Amino acid sequence: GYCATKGIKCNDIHCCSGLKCDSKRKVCVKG
Repeated sequence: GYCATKGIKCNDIHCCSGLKCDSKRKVCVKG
């Protein structure tokens, strides 16, 4: 469907298979 891509907050939403959820910046980053 549509996950949280780079630059998108991951405080709750998860990123698509291939991205990491930066718990430090509360956002998705490159894997």
